[PDB]
Amino acid sequence: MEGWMMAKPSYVKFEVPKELAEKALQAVEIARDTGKIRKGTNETTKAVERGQAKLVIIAEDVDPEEIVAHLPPLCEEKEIPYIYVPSKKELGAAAGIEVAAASVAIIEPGKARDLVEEIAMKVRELMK
Repeated sequence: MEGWMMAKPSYVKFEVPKELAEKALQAVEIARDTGKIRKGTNETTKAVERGQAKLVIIAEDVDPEEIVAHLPPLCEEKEIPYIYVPSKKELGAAAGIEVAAASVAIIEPGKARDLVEEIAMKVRELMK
């Protein structure tokens, strides 16, 4: 019982292809520019709990793990798509802020409508 899970945080439930992680970041930027997003685990969690989130993006380098470890279980409970990206700094950047973001929620994709649906469908495959 070894593998990819050894090198990644325990809150990362699955491997995300590089290009797919790149699409998630682009969707965040597009949504930031033409739709509506929520930044940070606090807001992201609320959006998920309130059923507003269309997609949840979680950085893979957040420490301590408790900061976002509750997101994956909650998203699956609420049937809300979530995907991971390598850097919390980059996620912050995509979200339009100067500091890092542990997680982000896309409420209205705006022009990223189709991209978000693509991401959700692929992640759906992955989680299998």
